[PDB]
Amino acid sequence: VSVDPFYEMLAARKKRISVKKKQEQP
Repeated sequence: VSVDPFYEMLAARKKRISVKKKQEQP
């Protein structure tokens, strides 16, 4: 059940992309 909400994360690389880290200033 905990892997379900993590599927879109591990599977879709959009996760690390939508990260607030990238939203910050370089």
